[PDB]
Parts: sequence; C-alpha cells; structure tokens
Amino acid sequence: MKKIFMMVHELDVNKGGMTSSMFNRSKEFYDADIPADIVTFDYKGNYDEIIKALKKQGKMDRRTKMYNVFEYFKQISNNKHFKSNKLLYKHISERLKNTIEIEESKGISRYFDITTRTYIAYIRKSKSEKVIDFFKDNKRIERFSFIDNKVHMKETFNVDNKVCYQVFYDEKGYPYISRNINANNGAVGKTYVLVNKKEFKNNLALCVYYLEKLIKDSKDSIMICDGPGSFPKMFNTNHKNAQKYGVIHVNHHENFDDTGAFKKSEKYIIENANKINGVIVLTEAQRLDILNQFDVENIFTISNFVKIHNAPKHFQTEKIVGHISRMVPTKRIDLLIEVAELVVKKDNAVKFHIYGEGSVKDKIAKMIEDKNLERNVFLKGYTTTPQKCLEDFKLVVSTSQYEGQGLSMIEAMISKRPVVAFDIKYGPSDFIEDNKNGYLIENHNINDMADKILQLVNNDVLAAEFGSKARENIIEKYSTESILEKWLNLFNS
Ligand SMILES: CO[C@H]1O[C@H](COS(=O)(=O)O)[C@@H](O[C@@H]2O[C@@H](C(=O)O)[C@@H](O[C@H]3O[C@H](COS(=O)(=O)O)[C@@H](O[C@@H]4O[C@H](C(=O)O)[C@@H](O[C@H]5O[C@H](COS(=O)(=O)O)[C@@H](O)[C@H](O)[C@H]5NS(=O)(=O)O)[C@H](O)[C@H]4O)[C@H](OS(=O)(=O)O)[C@H]3NS(=O)(=O)O)[C@H](O)[C@H]2OS(=O)(=O)O)[C@H](O)[C@H]1NS(=O)(=O)O
Ligand SMILES: O=c1ccn([C@@H]2O[C@H](COP(=O)(O)OP(=O)(O)O)[C@@H](O)[C@H]2O)c(=O)[nH]1
Ligand SMILES: CC(=O)N[C@H]1[C@@H](OC[C@@H](O)CO)O[C@H](CO)[C@@H](O)[C@@H]1O
Repeated sequence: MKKIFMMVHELDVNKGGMTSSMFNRSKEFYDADIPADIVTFDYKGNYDEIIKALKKQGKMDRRTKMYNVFEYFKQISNNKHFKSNKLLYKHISERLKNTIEIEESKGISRYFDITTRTYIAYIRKSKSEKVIDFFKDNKRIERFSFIDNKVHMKETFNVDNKVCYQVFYDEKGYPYISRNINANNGAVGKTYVLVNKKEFKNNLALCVYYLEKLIKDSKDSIMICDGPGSFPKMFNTNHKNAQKYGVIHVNHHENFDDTGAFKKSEKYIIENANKINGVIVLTEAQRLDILNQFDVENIFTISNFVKIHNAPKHFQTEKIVGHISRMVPTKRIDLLIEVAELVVKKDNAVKFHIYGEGSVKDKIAKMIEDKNLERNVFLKGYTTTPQKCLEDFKLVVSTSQYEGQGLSMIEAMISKRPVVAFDIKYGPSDFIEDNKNGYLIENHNINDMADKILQLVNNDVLAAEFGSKARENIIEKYSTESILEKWLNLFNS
C-alpha cells in the first residue's frame, strides 16, 4: 500500500551523513513493510557500478532501489533497438581516417589530416575511460565520452571552448536526450527527450515531469525530499493526493555568518512548510527556533534513525582520539589540529586518527606538518568501515560549529566511545550528558577541550564508564519504534 520516494541530488561511494541517514531510513521503512526508495537527478555514465559498490559495502540495503531521471529515459531508449548504433562508430572512425597520429604519452594522441594539414582530433585513454575531442580551424567543436569503448555522451563547445550543448546516448549508442547548456553559468536550457518526443524548458521541468511519471497520484504515495536544493522538483509537481515532506538535515542559519542570515535552500523549504504535509527537523531545539523565527506551523521533530549494533567487545586503553567526517569547513578540523597541538604538548603519546576526504584535507595536511604533529596526527583517508575504526579509538572529538544532529558523534557513543564536543546548534546537548557520558565544551574553547581530552585519554575507568553510559543513553532516547511511529503519525493523519 504505502510507498516512499526519497529525493536527493545523487548517490555516491564516499559520502557523509545525509545519504547515510537515507540508507538507514530505507532499511527501517522496508522492515516496517513500507518500500522506501531513493530518487536521484544527476547524470553518471556508470551508476550501475556505484549502486553495486554501495550495496557490497553494506551502506545501501539490498532492497533499496535507486530511481534516476536519466536512467529512466535511457532504459526506455535501450528497448527501442536490438542492434548497436554502428553508424555513429563508423562516422567517428571515418573522421580519423587519413590522419597522422602523433603520440604525446600512453593513452594521449593527436590527429592531423594528410591533406588540410590541420588538427582533427585529440584522444585521451585512461583506464576504462576515453575522450575524443574534435577540432575545426584549431578550435574544439565537440567531445565524445566513452566508458568500456561505448559512447555515453557528446558535448558541443562554443567560441570560448565552453559546453553549450549535450547529447546522451543509451547502452546501444543511440541518443535519447539532447539539451542546451547556457555556457555563462552552466545551467540546463531546453531539453528534448527523443524517446517520447517531449521537450522541456529546463532540467527542473524535466525532473518535475519525471516525478509525475514515476509516482502515482495516490495518498499512499509519499515523497520525502532530503536534498534541500532538490525541494523545487518535489514542490512543483501537480500531485493532488501524494504526500510531500521536506527533511532539513542542517542548521538552517548561514554558516560562518554573524549577520544572522538563513541558508537560501532551507529558507525556501521552511517558508513553504504550510503548503506541504510537513517539514522535518532532527532536534526539538531547531523546531522551536524555526517556529519563533518563521510564520509557519508544519514543523515536526523526528530524529534520524539510529543503528544499534553490538558494542566492540574490548575498550581501547591506548591514547587514540578519533574523528570520522566529511573534511569540510563546518567541521573545523583546523580547530581540531589546534587542539591536537595543545594535547600533544602536555602528552606526546596521544594519537589523533582523522578519517574522511574533502576540500580542506590538503590545508589540514600542510597544517599538521607546519605544527610538526606528523608523528601524532594521521590523515587516514575515507573509511567504508567506520564501526571497525571506532573500536581503535579511546574517545571521539567534535570541533564542528554547525550540525543538524551528528551521526558520527551518535555512532561513537553506540560503540561506547565517549565524545568531547563543542556545545553547538544542533545535536550534541541532546545526547551528551556532560561529565556523565562525555563532555560538552563551550564553543571555541580549545584549552578546555584539550584539558577534557587529556583527563579522558589518561583515565581508563572514566573512559569506559562514560562510553558505557553513552550507548545506554542512545538506546534509551533514540528507539526505532518511537521514530517509526513519529513518521507513521504524519503518513496517517
Ligand atoms: C538561470 O540560472 C539560474 O537558476 C537555475 C535554476 O532556475 S531555473 O529552473 O529557472 O533554471 C540554477 O540552476 C540550478 O542549480 C544549479 C546549482 O545550484 O548549482 C545546478 O544544480 C545542480 O548542481 C548543483 C551543484 O552540483 S555539484 O555536484 O557540483 O555540487 C547541485 O547542488 C549540490 O547538491 C549537493 C548534494 O546534495 O549532493 C550539495 O553537496 C552537499 O551535500 C553532499 C551530500 O551530502 S552527504 O552528507 O555526503 O550525503 C555532500 O557530499 C557535500 O559535501 C555538500 N556540499 S556542502 O557545501 O553543503 O558542504 C552541494 O552543496 C550543492 O551545490 C544540485 O542538486 S540539488 O539537489 O541541490 O538540486 C543540482 N541540481 S540537479 O542537476 O537537477 O540534480 C543546476 O544547474 C540547476 O538545478 S535544477 O534543479 O535543474 O534547476 C542556476 O545555477 C542559476 N544560475 S545563477 O543565477 O547565475 O546562479
Ligand atoms: O570516512 C568516513 C567519513 C564519514 N562517514 C560517515 O558519514 C556520516 C557523517 O555523519 P554526520 O551527521 O556526523 O555528518 P555529515 O556528513 O552529515 O555532515 C557518518 O554516518 C559516518 O559514519 C564514513 O562512513 N566514513
Ligand atoms: C554538517 C551537517 O549539518 N550535517 C548534517 C547532515 O549532513 C548532510 C549535509 O551535508 C547536507 O548539506 O545530515 C545528517 C543526517 O541527517 C546530520 O546528522 C548532520 O548533522
């Protein structure tokens, strides 16, 4: 009866909390006999390989389907032919016939016509990927992109060598979508779906049509929008019965802002709460802040579902401080390096294991070296097994300035690893009980945080006691039953 469609930009293998919560939410709805699938809107040439990898890793439940806008029309297109598009491949081969090949490296080569003496093509082969750039009067006109020698995309270039047009090709090499690209901002213009002879004014129009085709207009159909920038796709559909929910995963205020500004995407979701079935926030404090600040009522608090597995059989007695996150500015890993410097200057035995990848990773690497912490702080890369990494840590640290909730802190507490976190909006004070299951540090206070890490790393009994109470607190306050009943209460009203 009930079926759920959870919307986000894309799915990939080295992501953070938002997709992690969608994957766990899907598992919980399927266990309660409610199919809950993921709808994505990006274009990938190898989506089938991403899905298999996420499922093999155990991140994505085997029952979770991913519905993708390009995949839907590509699959319709695949059914149209039996034979591969031999003529497109013959056309490409003919344009390279009667040329001079000039090799630059392995995989890289250039082609010059024997008669016109001019530069025809550039080919770059790396692994399973191939790119063929064609030229006219020493200017790049087009690029054909291949995966396992099969064309998947053609891009056209303007005078400034910027993308002005794209064509997507199915599994047999036939075009199924063609679209204009505004080279000034990279936005998608008029899109033509060759397979059904339908044209759309832009990508949002295509995505709105797609959702109306995918999701039947029944009260049993439930749309949950997780990706904030994706909210207009769900919001603009013509559904009269299907339910619409927006989940806000972050602090709705603008990050690194003293003017009090609100994030644009989240502001649009909140302001439109009364026009949909509900806008979900992860903590009670955010719901109250929103209600005080905005003229809306449809704000509901529903925590992320929590996966309570078995606690690691042994406590880490070694001075290992862990940190598992997306390496992004809001996590303030620079403050963690500054804290590490203080902890290491009072105790040189304490190790800091930092997992993840992101924009700040290089800045942080240079920062450890400049502070000469290369013997104590280790950038361990992304982990597909955070639960196993958690066993190696004595405690976990959070210098993050903004959260919606904080699954890594919650995950550490489930593995009996106490958290030392800056008391920020939102999340830490909901689950950390200061001096009972961890420590809540006054925001920016790097000295008091360094002091609490030192007390904790050098006290085996306190570290074990805090961790034990931490798992107990999560089990008690984040039951799957109460969270599922909160969602069911909305779906049934
Ligand atoms: C006239 O042009 C002007 O308006 C149009 C829209 O109006 S129109 O309909 O009249 O044409 C604007 O075009 C639209 O918006 C563009 C844009 O916002 O850039 C663009 O949207 C697409 O691309 C965005 C960027 O993609 S990215 O892959 O390069 O980042 C994308 O938004 C991004 O979403 C990701 C995400 O959710 O994955 C965000 O990343 C964040 O979350 C990740 C996942 O979380 S997790 O925890 O790991 O699981 C994290 O990994 C990541 O660290 C984190 N980044 S962080 O900074 O928050 O820490 C990322 O920040 C976003 O940028 C869009 O996805 S969406 O869900 O937001 O919709 C995506 N839309 S899609 O292609 O349809 O999927 C498009 O060109 C267009 O989108 S639209 O929906 O088709 O309308 C146009 O820009 C504007 N030009 S302007 O006026 O000059 O500014
Ligand atoms: O190397 C890494 C880094 C992050 N994560 C996961 O990404 C999520 C991060 O969640 P959180 O809410 O703490 O922060 P967010 O990424 O949403 O900003 C957690 O479930 C982590 O286990 C992971 O699996 N491996
Ligand atoms: C930094 C931040 O606010 N992250 C939140 C969010 O992640 C997604 C964020 O990338 C979207 O831009 O979602 C997680 C799961 O709900 C929260 O636990 C987490 O706090």
